[PDB]
Amino acid sequence: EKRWRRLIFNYF
Repeated sequence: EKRWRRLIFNYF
């Protein structure tokens, strides 16, 4: 994952 979920939440 690599905190990917956070990158998606921040991106949007």
